[PDB]
Amino acid sequence: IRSAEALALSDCRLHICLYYRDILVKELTTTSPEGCRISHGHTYDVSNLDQVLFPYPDDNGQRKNIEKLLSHLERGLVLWMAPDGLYAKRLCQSRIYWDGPLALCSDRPNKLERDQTCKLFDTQQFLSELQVFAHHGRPAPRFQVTLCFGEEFPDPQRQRKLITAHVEPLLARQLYYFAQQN
Ligand SMILES: [Cl-]
Ligand SMILES: [Cl-]
Ligand SMILES: [Cl-]
Repeated sequence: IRSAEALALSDCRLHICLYYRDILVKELTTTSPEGCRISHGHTYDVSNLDQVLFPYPDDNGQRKNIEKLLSHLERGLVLWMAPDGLYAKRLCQSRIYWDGPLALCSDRPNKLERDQTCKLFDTQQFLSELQVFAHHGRPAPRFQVTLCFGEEFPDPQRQRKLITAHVEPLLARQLYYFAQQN
């Protein structure tokens, strides 16, 4: 019905944040409709997906372990927004834990199967959550995906998980922002 809502619903862009031990080390908005791949090291092939590369870690302290983890993130993780919603495909050797709107607490821990497409966010469910928000004012609809690479919990020797990501479809962010203006 509203043409601004149609635009948001049409948008395939993802907002992505990468953390090394709970420190922001990278933040971007994807531009490609085909999706994006998060990985370690340049790949010299043809691909219509955005290449999000893990940045070089800081020299101090946990560098050796992060590097080992990065070596299991070479092939990386493919993410893309369909009209349907947000999809994920793990291609890497490193295990990938996720939390998000399609996840349960009973289902936890939530792991991405290698080479298997998993759906992390669904637009119809989101629109339903968005309706509940519009009527009652709570709760905020859920649309953030959380990813940890390699670790289900922070190591005994370390306070934080080594590498974490945050993914938001801009579609949800903008629709929620709209709903807040009223
Ligand atoms: Cl590309
Ligand atoms: Cl790579
Ligand atoms: Cl890998």
